Parts: sequence; structure tokens; C-alpha cells
Amino acid sequence: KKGVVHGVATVAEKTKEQVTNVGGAVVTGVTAVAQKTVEGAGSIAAATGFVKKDQ
Amino acid sequence: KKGVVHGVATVAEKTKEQVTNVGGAVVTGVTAVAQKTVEGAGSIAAATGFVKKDQ
Amino acid sequence: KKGVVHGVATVAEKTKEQVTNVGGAVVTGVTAVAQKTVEGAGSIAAATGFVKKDQ
Amino acid sequence: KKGVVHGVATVAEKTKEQVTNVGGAVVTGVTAVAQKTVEGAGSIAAATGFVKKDQ
Amino acid sequence: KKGVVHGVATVAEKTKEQVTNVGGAVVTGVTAVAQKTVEGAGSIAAATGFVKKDQ
Amino acid sequence: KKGVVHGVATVAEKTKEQVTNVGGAVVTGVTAVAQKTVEGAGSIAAATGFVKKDQ
Amino acid sequence: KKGVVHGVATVAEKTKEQVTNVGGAVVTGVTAVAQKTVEGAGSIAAATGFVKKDQ
Amino acid sequence: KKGVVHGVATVAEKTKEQVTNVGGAVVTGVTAVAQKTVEGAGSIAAATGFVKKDQ
Amino acid sequence: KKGVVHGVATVAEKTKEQVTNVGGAVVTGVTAVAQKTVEGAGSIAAATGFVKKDQ
Amino acid sequence: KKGVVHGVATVAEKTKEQVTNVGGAVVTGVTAVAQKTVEGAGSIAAATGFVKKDQ
Ligand SMILES: Cc1cc(-c2ccc(/N=N/c3ccc4c(S(=O)(=O)O)cc(S(=O)(=O)O)c(N)c4c3O)c(C)c2)ccc1/N=N/c1ccc2c(S(=O)(=O)O)cc(S(=O)(=O)O)c(N)c2c1O
Ligand SMILES: Cc1cc(-c2ccc(/N=N/c3ccc4c(S(=O)(=O)O)cc(S(=O)(=O)O)c(N)c4c3O)c(C)c2)ccc1/N=N/c1ccc2c(S(=O)(=O)O)cc(S(=O)(=O)O)c(N)c2c1O
Ligand SMILES: Cc1cc(-c2ccc(/N=N/c3ccc4c(S(=O)(=O)O)cc(S(=O)(=O)O)c(N)c4c3O)c(C)c2)ccc1/N=N/c1ccc2c(S(=O)(=O)O)cc(S(=O)(=O)O)c(N)c2c1O
Ligand SMILES: Cc1cc(-c2ccc(/N=N/c3ccc4c(S(=O)(=O)O)cc(S(=O)(=O)O)c(N)c4c3O)c(C)c2)ccc1/N=N/c1ccc2c(S(=O)(=O)O)cc(S(=O)(=O)O)c(N)c2c1O
Ligand SMILES: Cc1cc(-c2ccc(/N=N/c3ccc4c(S(=O)(=O)O)cc(S(=O)(=O)O)c(N)c4c3O)c(C)c2)ccc1/N=N/c1ccc2c(S(=O)(=O)O)cc(S(=O)(=O)O)c(N)c2c1O
Ligand SMILES: Cc1cc(-c2ccc(/N=N/c3ccc4c(S(=O)(=O)O)cc(S(=O)(=O)O)c(N)c4c3O)c(C)c2)ccc1/N=N/c1ccc2c(S(=O)(=O)O)cc(S(=O)(=O)O)c(N)c2c1O
Repeated sequence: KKGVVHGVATVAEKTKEQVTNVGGAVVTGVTAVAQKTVEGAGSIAAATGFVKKDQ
Repeated sequence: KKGVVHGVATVAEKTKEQVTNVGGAVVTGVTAVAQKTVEGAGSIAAATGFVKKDQ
Repeated sequence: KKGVVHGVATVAEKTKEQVTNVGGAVVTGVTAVAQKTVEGAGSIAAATGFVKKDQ
Repeated sequence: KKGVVHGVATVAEKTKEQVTNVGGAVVTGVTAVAQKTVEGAGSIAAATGFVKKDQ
Repeated sequence: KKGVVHGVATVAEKTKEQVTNVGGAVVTGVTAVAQKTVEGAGSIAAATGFVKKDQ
Repeated sequence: KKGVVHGVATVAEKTKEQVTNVGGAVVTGVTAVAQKTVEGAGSIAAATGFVKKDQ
Repeated sequence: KKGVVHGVATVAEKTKEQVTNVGGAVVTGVTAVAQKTVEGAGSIAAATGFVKKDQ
Repeated sequence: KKGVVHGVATVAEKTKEQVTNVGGAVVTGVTAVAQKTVEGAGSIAAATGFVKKDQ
Repeated sequence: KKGVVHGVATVAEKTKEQVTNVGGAVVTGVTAVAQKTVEGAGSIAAATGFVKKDQ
Repeated sequence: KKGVVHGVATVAEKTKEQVTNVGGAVVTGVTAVAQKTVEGAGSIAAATGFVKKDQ
């Protein structure tokens, strides 16, 4: 076989899960957050996949 | 077989899940948030997939 | 087989779920948010798939 | 076989999971956060995959 | 076979899991955080994969 | 002060919430159920406060 | 002060929450259930407060 | 002070939370269940407070 | 002071939390369950407070 | 002071937490379970407080 990509690719066979991202956010997984009190200014309480590039 | 992509592709066979994103947000997964009190200015309480690029 | 894409594609066979996004938001998954009090100015309380690019 | 990529690629066969990211965040895994009180200004309470590049 | 990449690639066969990242965050693994009280200003309580490059 | 009860009482001062039950069911709290498919004969899918005393 | 009860009482002062139960079920708390598929005959999927006394 | 109870009592002062139960179930706490597939006959998937006295 | 109980009592002062139970189940605490697949016949997957007295 | 109990009592002063149980189950504590696959017939996967007296 032959393949040429510029990116971003994701090429496969017999594949149970696939995610391609440029951005941005993708949530595909099981996630449970239980929480009782959030205070403070300002605290990232429960972050799973996170990116902060403030300018 | 032969394939040429510019991106972003996602090419496959026999594949249970697929996500392609440029952006942007995609939520395809099970997610449960239970929460009782959020305060503060300003706190990211429960973030799963998150991207902040303020300018 | 043969395939040429410019992107963004999502090409497959025998595939249970598919999402293609450029944007933008796509919500296809099970999601439960239970919440009791949100305060503060301004706090992202419960974000699942999120993108903030304010200029 | 033959392959030429510019990146970022992810090329495979017989592959159970795949993630390609440029960004950005991708959450595909099981995650449980249970939490009772978050205070302080400002404390990253529970971070799993995290990136902070404030300027 | 032949392959030329610019990076970042991830090329394989018969491969159960794959992650490619430039960024950014990717969470694909099982993760359980149980927590009772977070205080202080400001303390990284429970960080799994973490990167802080404040300027 | 003086108090004599037979039960079931609930006596208080300065009290934000109160529930008295003999029965029976009382639902006063925030509750979110999101659900996609229920099958089987017969499975209690998502029960929060539950009592089964079949004879 | 003086108090005589037969039960079940709940006597207090300056008290934020109160529940008295004989039964029966009382749900006063924040609860989030997100769920995608329930099968089997018969499986208690997600039970929070539960009592089964079949005869 | 003086107190005589038969039970079940719960007597207090300056008390943030109170639960009295004979039964029966009481759910007053924050609870998040996220779940993707339940099978089998019959498996208690996620039980928090649970009592089974089948005869 | 003087007190005579038959049980079950719970007598206190200046007390943040109280639970009295005869039964039965009481859930007052923060709880997060994230789960991806439950199979088998029949397996207690995730039990927190649990009592099984089948006859 | 004077006290006579039959049991089960729990008598105190200046006390942050209290639990009295006859039964039965009480869950008051922070608990996080993250889980990816449960199989087998039948395996107690993750048990925190547990009692099995099958007859
Ligand atoms: C036990 C056993 C199993 C198999 C076997 C099982 C499954 C299977 N393919 N399954 C598929 C497939 C596809 C699915 C697809 S798709 O077609 O890709 O689209 C989709 C989807 S879905 O997304 O819609 O959910 C699926 N669910 C698919 C799926 O489930 C296959 C192929 C095979 C095979 C063998 C097997 N057991 N073999 C032996 C063989 C020998 C055994 C021997 S002996 O000494 O050799 O006589 C003895 C003993 S004993 O001492 O313990 O009694 C045994 N137990 C022996 C034994 O068990
Ligand atoms: C037990 C056993 C199973 C199979 C087997 C099972 C499934 C299967 N394909 N399943 C598919 C497929 C497709 C689905 C598709 S699609 O077509 O892709 O669109 C879609 C969808 S859906 O999205 O609509 O849900 C699906 N659900 C699909 C799906 O479920 C296949 C192919 C096979 C095979 C074998 C098998 N057991 N074999 C043996 C073989 C031998 C055994 C032996 S022996 O020593 O060899 O005599 C002994 C013993 S014993 O000692 O334990 O009694 C055994 N148990 C033995 C035994 O079990
Ligand atoms: C148990 C067993 C099963 C199969 C098997 C099962 C399913 C199947 N295909 N299923 C499909 C398919 C398609 C669906 C499609 S579609 O067509 O793709 O559009 C759509 C949809 S939907 O979206 O509308 O829901 C579906 N639901 C589809 C679906 O469900 C297939 C293909 C197969 C096969 C074998 C099998 N068991 N085989 C053996 C084989 C041997 C066994 C042996 S022996 O030693 O070899 O004699 C012994 C023993 S024992 O000791 O335990 O008694 C056994 N149990 C043995 C045994 O079980
Ligand atoms: C900072 C500070 C606060 C207090 C204080 C605060 C609150 C308060 N009572 N609050 C209540 C009450 C009731 C509510 C009721 S109810 O009436 O029960 O029905 C209901 C409800 S509601 O259900 O409707 O929501 C409420 N929300 C109620 C409520 O909020 C009270 C009583 C007090 C007190 C003091 C205080 N700070 N004192 C000092 C004292 C000294 C300080 C000193 S010094 O060395 O001693 O000079 C220095 C410094 S510095 O170096 O940091 O500048 C300080 N910061 C100092 C300082 O902060
Ligand atoms: C820092 C400091 C604090 C206190 C203090 C703080 C709180 C307080 N009572 N709080 C209550 C109370 C009730 C609440 C109630 S209720 O009334 O029971 O219903 C309800 C509820 S609620 O359920 O509605 O949420 C509440 N939230 C209640 C609550 O918050 C009290 C009583 C006190 C006291 C002192 C204090 N600091 N003292 C000193 C004292 C000296 C210090 C000295 S010195 O050498 O002695 O000059 C030096 C220095 S320095 O070198 O670091 O600058 C200091 N920092 C010094 C200092 O900090
Ligand atoms: C900082 C400080 C605080 C207090 C203080 C704070 C709170 C308070 N009572 N709060 C209550 C109460 C009731 C609430 C009620 S209820 O009335 O029970 O119904 C209800 C409810 S609600 O359910 O509706 O939400 C509430 N929220 C209630 C509540 O919040 C009280 C009583 C006190 C007290 C002192 C205090 N700080 N003192 C000092 C004292 C000295 C300090 C000194 S010095 O060396 O001694 O000069 C130095 C320094 S420095 O070096 O750091 O500048 C200090 N910081 C010093 C200092 O901080």
C-alpha cells in the first residue's frame, strides 16, 4: 500500500476508536465528576483535558 | 490501496467510533457532572475537554 | 481502493458512529448535568467540550 | 509498503485506540473525580492532562 | 518498506494504542481522583500530566 | 425549653431545609438523569432513593 | 432544656439540613446519572440509596 | 439538660446536617455516576448505599 | 446533664454531621463513579456501602 | 454527668462527624471509583465497605 499525508491524518484498519483533533476539544470517554463546593478566584477545580494559552 | 490526504483526514475500516475535528468542540462520550455549589471569579469548576486562547 | 481528500474527510466502512466537524460544536453523546448553585463573575461551571478564542 | 508524512500522522493496522492531537485537548479515557471542597486563589485542584502557557 | 517523516509521526502495525500530541493535552487512560479538601494559594493538589510555562 | 414527641418529629431553629417522611417518597433535591437505552426484564436502571418490599 | 422522644425524632438548633425518614425514600441531594446502555435480567445498574426486602 | 429517648433519636445543637432513618433509604449527598454499558444477569453495577435482604 | 437511651441514639453538641440508621441505607457523602463496561453474572462492580443477607 | 445506654449509642460533644448504624449501610465519605472493564462470574471488583452473609 501507499500513503502520503500532510497532517494531521489518522489512518488505520480494524480499529475500535479514532480521534483526530486540531483545535479545540474532543471528549469521547467516560467521565464522572462529583463535587460539593468550589470557591476561590480563580481555581481550576477538576480539569481532565485542558489547555490555557491566554495572551 | 492508495490514499493521499491534505488533512485533516480519518480513514479506516471496521471502525466503531470516529471523530474529526477542526475548531471547535465535539462531545460524543458519556459524561456525568453532579455539582452542589460554584463560587469565585472566575474558576473553571469542572472542565473535561477545554481550550482557552484569549487574546 | 483509491481515495484523495482535501480535508476534512472521514471515510470508513462498518462504522457505528461518525462525526465530522469544522467550527463549531457537535454533541452526540450521553450527558447528564445536575447542579445546585452557580455564582461568580464569571466562572465556567461545568464544561464538557469547550473552546474560547476571544479577541 | 511506502509512507511519507509531514506530521502529525498516526498510521497503523489492527489498532484498538488512536488519538491525534494538535492543540488542544482530547479526553478518551475513563475518569472519576470525587471532590468535597476547593478553596484558595488559585489552586489547580485535580488536573489530569494539563497545559498552561499564559503570556 | 520505506518511510520519510518530518515529525511528529507515529507509524506502526498490530498496535493496541496510539497517541500523537503537539500542544496540548491528551488523556486516554484510566484515572481516579478522590479528594476531600483543597486549600492554599495556590497549590497543585493532584496533577497527573502537567506542564506550566508561564511567562 | 421543653419538648415531648411521639415521633416522627423534626424540630429545629434557623434551619435551611427540612423533610419529614413516613411512607412513601420525598424528592427535594436536584437530580439529572440522562439515559440512552434500557433493556432487560427487569433491571432497575438508575435508582436514587429506592425501597422494594414486595410480598 | 428537657426532651423526651419515642422516636424517630430529629431535634436541633442552627441546622442547615434535616431529614427524618421511616419507610420509604427521601432524596434531597444533588445527583447526576449519565448512562448509555442497560441490559441483562435483571441488574441494578446505578443505585444510590437502595433497599430490597422481597419476600 | 435532660433527655430520654426510645430510639431512634438524633439530638444536637449547631449542627450542619442531620439524617434519621429507619427503613429504607435516604440520599442527601452529591453523587455522580457516569456509565457506558451494563450487561450480565444480574450484576450490581454501581451501588453506593445498598441493602439486600431477599427471603 | 443526664441521658438515658434505648438505642439507637446519636446525641451531641456543636456537630457538623450526623447520621442515624437502622435498616437500610444512608448516603450523605460525595461519590463519583465512572465506568465503561460491566459484564458477568453476577459481579458486584463498584460497591461503596453494601450489605447482602440473602436467605 | 450521667448516662445509661442499651446500645447502640454514640454520645459526644464538640464533634465534627457522627455515624450510628445497625444494618445496613452508611456512606458519608469521599469516594472515587474509575473503572474500565469488569468481567467474570462473579467477582467483587471494587468494594469499599462490604458485608456478605448469604445463607
Ligand atoms: C470460545 C471461542 C470463541 C471463538 C470466537 C468468538 C468470537 C468470534 N468473533 N466475534 C465477533 C466478530 C465480529 C464482530 C463484529 S464484525 O463482524 O467485525 O463487524 C462486530 C461486533 S459489534 O460492534 O456489532 O458488537 C461484534 N460484537 C463482533 C464479534 O463479537 C470468533 C471469530 C471466534 C472461537 C473459538 C472459541 N473456542 N474454541 C475452542 C477450541 C478448542 C477447545 C477445546 S479442544 O481441546 O481443542 O477440543 C477444549 C475446550 S474445554 O476443555 O474448555 O471444554 C474448549 N473450551 C475449546 C474451545 O473453547
Ligand atoms: C462462543 C463462540 C462464538 C463465536 C462467534 C461469536 C460471534 C460472532 N460474530 N458476532 C457479530 C458479528 C457481526 C456483528 C455485526 S456486523 O456483521 O460486523 O455488521 C454488527 C453487530 S451490531 O452493531 O448490530 O450489534 C453485531 N452485534 C455483530 C456481531 O455480534 C462470530 C463470527 C463467532 C464463534 C465460536 C464460538 N465458540 N466456538 C467453540 C469451538 C470449539 C469448542 C469446543 S471443541 O474442543 O473445539 O469441540 C469445546 C467447547 S466446551 O468444552 O466449553 O463445551 C466450546 N465452548 C467450544 C466453542 O465455544
Ligand atoms: C453463540 C454463537 C454466535 C454466533 C454468531 C452470533 C451473531 C452473529 N451476527 N450478529 C449480527 C450480525 C449483523 C447485525 C447487523 S448487520 O447484518 O451488520 O446490518 C445489524 C444489527 S442491528 O444494528 O440492527 O442491531 C445486528 N444486531 C447484527 C447482529 O447481531 C454471527 C454472524 C454469529 C456464531 C457462533 C456461535 N457459537 N458457535 C459454537 C460453535 C461450537 C460450539 C461447540 S463445538 O465443540 O464446536 O461442537 C460447543 C459449544 S458448548 O460446549 O458451550 O455447548 C458451543 N457453545 C459451541 C458454539 O457456541
Ligand atoms: C472578615 C470578618 C467577618 C466577620 C463576620 C462575617 C460574617 C458574620 N455573619 N454572617 C452571617 C450571619 C447570619 C446569616 C444568617 S442568620 O442571621 O443566622 O439567619 C443567614 C444567612 S442566609 O441563609 O440568608 O444566606 C447568612 N448568609 C448569614 C451570614 O452570612 C459575622 C457575625 C462576622 C467578622 C469579623 C471579620 N474580620 N475581623 C477582623 C478583626 C481584626 C483585624 C485586624 S486587627 O489586628 O484586629 O486590627 C487586622 C486585619 S488585616 O491586617 O488583614 O487588615 C483584619 N483583616 C482584621 C479583621 O478582618
Ligand atoms: C485569622 C483569625 C481568625 C479568627 C476567627 C475566625 C473565624 C471565627 N469564627 N468563624 C465562624 C463562626 C461561626 C460560623 C457559624 S455559627 O455562628 O456557629 O452558626 C456558621 C457558619 S456557616 O454554616 O453559615 O458557613 C460559619 N461559616 C461560621 C464561621 O465561619 C472566629 C471566632 C475567629 C480569630 C483570630 C484570627 N487571628 N488572630 C491573630 C492574633 C494575633 C496575631 C498577631 S499578634 O503577635 O498577637 O499581634 C500577629 C499576626 S501576623 O504577624 O501574621 O500579622 C497575626 N496574623 C495575628 C492574628 O491572626
Ligand atoms: C478574619 C477574622 C474573621 C473572624 C470571624 C469571621 C466569621 C465569623 N462568623 N461567621 C458566620 C457566623 C454565623 C453564620 C450563620 S449563623 O449566625 O450561625 O445563623 C449562618 C451562615 S449561612 O448558613 O447563612 O451561610 C453563615 N455564613 C455564618 C457565618 O459566616 C466570626 C464570628 C468571626 C474573626 C476574626 C478575624 N480576624 N482577627 C484578627 C485579629 C488580630 C489580627 C492581628 S493582631 O496582631 O491581633 O493586631 C494581625 C493580623 S495581620 O498581621 O495578618 O494583618 C490579623 N489578620 C488579625 C486578625 O485577622
